[PDB]
Amino acid sequence: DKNARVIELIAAYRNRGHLMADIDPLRLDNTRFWDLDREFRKKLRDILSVLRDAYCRHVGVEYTHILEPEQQRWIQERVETKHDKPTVAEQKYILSKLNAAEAFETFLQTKYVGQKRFSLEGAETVIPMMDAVIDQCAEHGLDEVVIAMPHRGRLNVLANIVGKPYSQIFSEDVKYHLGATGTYIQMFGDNDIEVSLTANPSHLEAVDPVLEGLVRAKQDLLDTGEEGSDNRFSVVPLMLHGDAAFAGQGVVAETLNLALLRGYRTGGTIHIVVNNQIGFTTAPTDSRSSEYCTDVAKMIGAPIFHVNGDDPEACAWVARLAVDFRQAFKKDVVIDMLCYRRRGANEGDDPSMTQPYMYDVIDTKRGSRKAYTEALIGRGDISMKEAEDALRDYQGQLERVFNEVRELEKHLATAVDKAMLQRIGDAHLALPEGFTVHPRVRPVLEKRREMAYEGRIDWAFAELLALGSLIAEGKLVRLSGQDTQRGTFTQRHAVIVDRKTGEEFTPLQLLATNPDGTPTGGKFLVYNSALSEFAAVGFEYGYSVGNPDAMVLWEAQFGDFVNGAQSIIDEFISSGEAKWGQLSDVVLLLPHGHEGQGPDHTSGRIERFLQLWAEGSMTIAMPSTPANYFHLLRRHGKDGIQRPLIVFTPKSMLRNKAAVSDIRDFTESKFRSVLEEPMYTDGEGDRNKVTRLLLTSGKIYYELAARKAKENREDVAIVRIEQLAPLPRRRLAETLDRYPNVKEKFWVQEEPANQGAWPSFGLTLPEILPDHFTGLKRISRRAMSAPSSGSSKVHAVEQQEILDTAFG
Amino acid sequence: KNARVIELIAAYRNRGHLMADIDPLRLDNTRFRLWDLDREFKQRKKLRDILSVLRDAYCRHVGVEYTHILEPEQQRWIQERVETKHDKPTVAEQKYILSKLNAAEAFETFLQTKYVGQKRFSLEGAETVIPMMDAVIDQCAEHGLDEVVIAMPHRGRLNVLANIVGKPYSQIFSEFVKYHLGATGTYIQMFGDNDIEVSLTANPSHLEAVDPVLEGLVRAKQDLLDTGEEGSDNRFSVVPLMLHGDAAFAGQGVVAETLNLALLRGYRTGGTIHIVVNNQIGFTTAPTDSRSSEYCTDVAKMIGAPIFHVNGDDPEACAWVARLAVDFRQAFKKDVVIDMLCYRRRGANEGDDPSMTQPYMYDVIDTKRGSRKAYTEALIGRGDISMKEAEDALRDYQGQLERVFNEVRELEKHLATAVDKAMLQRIGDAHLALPEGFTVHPRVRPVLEKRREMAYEGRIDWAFAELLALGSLIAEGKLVRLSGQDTQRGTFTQRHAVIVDRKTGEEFTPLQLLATNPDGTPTGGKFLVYNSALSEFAAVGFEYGYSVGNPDAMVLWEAQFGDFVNGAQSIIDEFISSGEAKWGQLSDVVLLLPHGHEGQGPDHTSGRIERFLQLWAEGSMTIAMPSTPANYFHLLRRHGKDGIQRPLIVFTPKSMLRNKAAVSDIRDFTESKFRSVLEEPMYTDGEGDRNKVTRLLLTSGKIYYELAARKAKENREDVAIVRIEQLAPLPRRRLAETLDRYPNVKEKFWVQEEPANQGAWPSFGLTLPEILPDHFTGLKRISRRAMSAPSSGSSKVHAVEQQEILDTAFG
Ligand SMILES: Cc1ncc(C[n+]2csc(CCOP(=O)(O)OP(=O)(O)O)c2C)c(N)n1
Ligand SMILES: Cc1ncc(C[n+]2csc(CCOP(=O)(O)OP(=O)(O)O)c2C)c(N)n1
Ligand SMILES: [Ca+2]
Ligand SMILES: [Ca+2]
Ligand SMILES: [Mg+2]
Ligand SMILES: [Mg+2]
Repeated sequence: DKNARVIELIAAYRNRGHLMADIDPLRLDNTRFWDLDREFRKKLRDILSVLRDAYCRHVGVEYTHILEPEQQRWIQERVETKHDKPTVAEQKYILSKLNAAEAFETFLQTKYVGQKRFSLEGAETVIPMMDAVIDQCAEHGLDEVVIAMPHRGRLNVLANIVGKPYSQIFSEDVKYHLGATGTYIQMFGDNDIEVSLTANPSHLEAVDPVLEGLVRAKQDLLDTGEEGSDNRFSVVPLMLHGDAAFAGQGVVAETLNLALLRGYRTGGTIHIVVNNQIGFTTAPTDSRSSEYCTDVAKMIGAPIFHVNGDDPEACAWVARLAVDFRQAFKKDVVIDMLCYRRRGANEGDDPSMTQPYMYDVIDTKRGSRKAYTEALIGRGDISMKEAEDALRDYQGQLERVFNEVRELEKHLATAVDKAMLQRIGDAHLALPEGFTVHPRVRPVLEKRREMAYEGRIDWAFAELLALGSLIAEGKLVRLSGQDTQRGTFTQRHAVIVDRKTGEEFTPLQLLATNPDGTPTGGKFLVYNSALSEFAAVGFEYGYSVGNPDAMVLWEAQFGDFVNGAQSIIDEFISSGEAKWGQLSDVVLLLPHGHEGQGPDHTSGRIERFLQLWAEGSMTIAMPSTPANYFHLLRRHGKDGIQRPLIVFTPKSMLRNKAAVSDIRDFTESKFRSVLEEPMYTDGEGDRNKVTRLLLTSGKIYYELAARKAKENREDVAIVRIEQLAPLPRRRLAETLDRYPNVKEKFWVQEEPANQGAWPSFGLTLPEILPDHFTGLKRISRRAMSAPSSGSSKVHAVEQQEILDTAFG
Repeated sequence: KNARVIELIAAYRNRGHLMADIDPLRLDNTRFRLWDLDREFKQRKKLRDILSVLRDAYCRHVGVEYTHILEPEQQRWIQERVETKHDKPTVAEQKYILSKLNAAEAFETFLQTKYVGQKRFSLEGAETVIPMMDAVIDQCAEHGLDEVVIAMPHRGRLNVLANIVGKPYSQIFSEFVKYHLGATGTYIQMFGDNDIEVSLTANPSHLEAVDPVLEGLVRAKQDLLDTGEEGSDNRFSVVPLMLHGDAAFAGQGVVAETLNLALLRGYRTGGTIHIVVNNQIGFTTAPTDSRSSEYCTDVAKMIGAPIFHVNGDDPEACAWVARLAVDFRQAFKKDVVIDMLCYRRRGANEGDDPSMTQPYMYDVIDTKRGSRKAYTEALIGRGDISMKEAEDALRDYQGQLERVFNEVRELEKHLATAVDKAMLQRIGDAHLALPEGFTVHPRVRPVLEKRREMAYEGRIDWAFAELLALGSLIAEGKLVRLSGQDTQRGTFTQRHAVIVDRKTGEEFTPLQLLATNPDGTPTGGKFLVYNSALSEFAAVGFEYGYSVGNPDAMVLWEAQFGDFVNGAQSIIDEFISSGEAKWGQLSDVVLLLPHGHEGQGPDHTSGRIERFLQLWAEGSMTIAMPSTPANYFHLLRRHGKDGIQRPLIVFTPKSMLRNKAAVSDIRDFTESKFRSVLEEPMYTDGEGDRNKVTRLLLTSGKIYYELAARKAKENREDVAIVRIEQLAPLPRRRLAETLDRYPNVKEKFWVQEEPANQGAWPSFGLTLPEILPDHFTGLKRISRRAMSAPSSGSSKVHAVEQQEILDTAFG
């Protein structure tokens, strides 16, 4: 019975010991806190001492929620063993990092006005902790550590972690958002590792999936990780957070949900939460519905270590333990560093206005550096002369940054050959030995061989011809989104599944090998994404940043769901180049079109992307033909320019028999930003008979062309704007001049009056081309608060009303 | 040996769910792949009996997850109810469950046969969600609760309408949007004498976005019923029943954000009952590509919610877990998650052969008999029903299938906002009417005193004007709900709606004193002010839902900076701006978006006026950027008293809060009304001559003060500055009447701080020359140049650009 009380007691400490650990350096919560010499083979006093030291000191360990027994066993074996005391050299090294952090903070708060919001005072221990992460990654012989973080302590991280000189850091608010790169050299090791920091907006947590994509991109380049020869995942994501942001931002859960996915895994992220137990003026009880700000990470069974920021030794030990766990199980580790925010939220803030108790406690708190220096003499680890030299190291570090900053102040063809089209065509039939194709998929493969040799190439095959030819030319092609392998409209079939074994076959991957048998250097990476927009779009944006030579495409189920990724569109994709000098070549594929499927299956919001656009930020397009889409993708991947491309892609037009292209359009043409009717360019049509000109974009062209053909209207011409942004001013002016007898011009669109290209075109076209578009009138749906009507019947009436008005 | 028993007990309680027979498809083969049994162990029970209890409780058709819960009493409550030998259900209860499976399959057969293009909405393989939901609602009625509000995606929605909400087929199939509309009904107990209201909220196609909307809605109903957090009783008598899909629950961030609200004082609803229809597929995507955890529900561990994984082919276990979930919610006022393991009989889209992408799963599904047929056959095998009883169950199925076919066949064969001085003075005095022994922080004491001074002597600033508007509404009996990030104090240390005791930390809400009339009687009003969690998506969704749940409430959500509201885009796009036109669902929610170019960067400058103006259509939203405190006071009072349910978008100030020119007089609150268009006081009250004006500057917001200062400095009598206070709907008549008073105007300019592709110019530059061609033909723009970001990252560039605007305007 007494031996059973010991077993229950062991479980109690392992399971719930963290609830009694002395982790809070402020001690704000008061309520928080025989057979002893008999052997059970160790004495009961020694088993309890091991359990109190492991689970109830300055580290709160949460690991019994992990479903993997080997992971639980790994943690308790390393957590319960009696650890060797750190060497005086390691203790002095930790202290020097705390001297540099505090010196940098004192300088930053004294020299400049308006920097209290960015202060790391009360949280300087994050610097020796981050240093231990990076030194441990270098010890494992890893290649790079990429950091993502908020503004708090950023300039401190650049100096004391990234190793950027003060002349670069204080040269000429944007410094808090820019990316950086450096080299970390081991102090007591002979290894080095690249350390980089990614750019981010003020939007807390939005960079989380961006970092993951950047890291995965770098991993695939180094041939490490998921799409690599080795399982080292030699590029480590180090992600910093705030306690209020980590608990309340949905992107955190979405990014955690990507951690073990074949398309998004980076072999585990090291998470550091700077838990200062405050969110601006908000208390944790108003910021989260759980004990810990880190409880979201339990979602993927990640071990969590709550650690007292006033103990830099435990902080550095947990950092190294986190790296080793990540290396052993290729899974996320979360370090909850409990600490405090010495200063207020904004400038001129008296934080005792909203938190009087916390700030009366903080006013009695001596610094982490002073506390650690005093604890070293108390423990007899350092002498008085050594403590004096440490104070002189702090003073010299304080003088150095003041002195250095003082000195700084005083101072292309996209056409492919027939053989290329035929090769991609044949690849759809070059099935592995014994592969069983599903009977409904077999005619698609055969039709693609027929299309490649005989023409009448549809949208779905043209996309694969564009990507296939890029892979054949040595390019890495990454394509992903919801159900992207098959296609939402059962049109892609980039991955085909064996009817009998379930084995996947990727026909385009055969073009990664030249006809002679040698590799091209190209690769096709095609994945079904998780049911996320924010994290998935963020990941793909980050991927194009991490590998600028990659063709990176993200596909929306319907364009209507990309508003769930608005923060990435607004904060990264559309503005990152102008704000940070950070470039991305990410493609967003947005299925768009009025077909009567409702307000959430109709629009990718063209008007919003056109509004976000400014000269040289993005390319926005709605191609009407498969070949033009093929040339758009090939130009985007080969132009040597890093700029996002936004494409409004079809749904019903995928299977429209008029929306097919000839071999000559792929082999002897280029992307055409403005398209005329084939009857004028190739046929016997007379442009001089035209008195009414209809300017349009997308699938409605086919309907307008069908009505023109039906009524035999020689007086009407339909001109297509294929590239919406930048406006193809030169081509649009020279095209329209070919119709001299035009007396009226109309912009025709399916979208309501306040949506589509009209709100920007109606204003821009008469300004950019006043001799051509003065008196431009609109034919569209009436302005609506939704992208369309909920009724198929209303849709059909409205669609006919547009065609009747155009030919009225 | 006794220690091996204790470790074994923990193993079953902690990990037993990994070996439970929960998957009705049995897709994972590897899942399932000494003498001491008769010896008694310490209560003293035999090892064989300890293990039989464990296997039955943790390894049968219910996988229980609860040892992650930090509360020992909650862990004790679950194991005491799960580890006891349960009474076998009565033949009447078993027949009742079967009639609910009969009802559900008849509806599915009818819907798939009668109409084309309904396979994507099919519940076939998941029919057991109906007897499960029925058991939730019957259990809530058993507790004597007032309402169950459901939020769900499209799968099984019409079925839910018919057999849960109880809507007649004539209403469900009328002129066959029905998959998105709200509904309300009454549930009457079969074997009880209670009744309960059952409602279903409207929702977009955007999976999981309705999740915080439901919470808001339910909280509002709870506050009306004086139950829960803001009530006399802790019954939380309005239960949220939230339905989900396995792929959407694991991948949508809003799920975590809505779970994070579960125990917050400003957002708690007393626990939600979550039902996940886990058909182990997401369109064509396998769970291993949809999530990084063993279960789709693993996000719910974040708040320490018990999780029950249950085999959907066992409707008895499904109904038992539903009632256990309601009892847990009632006992601990926390979330319960039911992971109903099932399958998707048909494909994703119409004409989909799901064996194309999932051949194995669908070869298994092709051998699966229905949940109804499986339950009828198991009851025969268990001797619970006779052959005649099974035949009568087949007759009941045929009868319900005929009934819906027959009923659908028959269906086919057919204002002043001005307050008195005393009202301003009362709100002013309330800031000094401190509780006995309350200690005011020294920096907060002059704010309270200035508000008493402002109320009596004038020079009223923006922050006090807002509190005067909300204070007077509370005094008139209105419920006022105000929230957002650091909203109690205000991001710009300007509000102080809640003041904190310097010595005890106790909160004091001065405006709450206005809920009591001077005689001592209640007004019926209340001030509910909260600091939100660091969420935009969930918080905006919550406030939208709150205004839907209580249309007579003044509901305001405040952004830290307007620049962060894009994190709530799905709510703006799918509910606020479009809910009325799409579902006939109305909301009077106010969004306060701090906006203005001050050099604080591209994430501290714009609430994106151009995006809200683009979303706008006649009668959907009111969009405003007031320039004076009194005009903001009248905007809020008109919004709350106009008797119209329409969202209001307000672009609020940052530096203009403390601008001494941006102050108002008592008479502006006492003898005025909201002005959509504002002229310069020199023309309305001064000795200015409107006839001297040849150049007219049309503008909105804080830049007015800079333009007015430049005019006063250069003594420019030839320039007038007209303000558009209400951006949407355009104040066409007031704008036309005002411009008509300046007859010698030869040039007109729209002046704005925002880049040319942003602000009000993209819509105004197009609309104004069309709506008023005699006034705005030849309208020119003065603004920042078009940008890919809301502004520059440099304060220096900002300052040069701002001066360039003022120099151009007076050049
Ligand atoms: C997405 C987003 N929402 C709101 C803000 C505004 N904001 C800036 S600091 C802050 C509180 C930060 O809390 P926390 O995460 O605990 O970090 P800390 O400042 O304490 O290090 C907020 C809400 C923001 N920058 N981003
Ligand atoms: C937010 C959002 N993103 C994408 C979609 C498109 N979509 C429709 S159904 C589906 C897969 C649904 O998976 P699941 O949650 O498991 O539900 P199920 O259809 O299996 O019941 C998706 C991605 C959507 N409706 N909402
Ligand atoms: Ca490019
Ligand atoms: Ca109203
Ligand atoms: Mg914090
Ligand atoms: Mg599913």
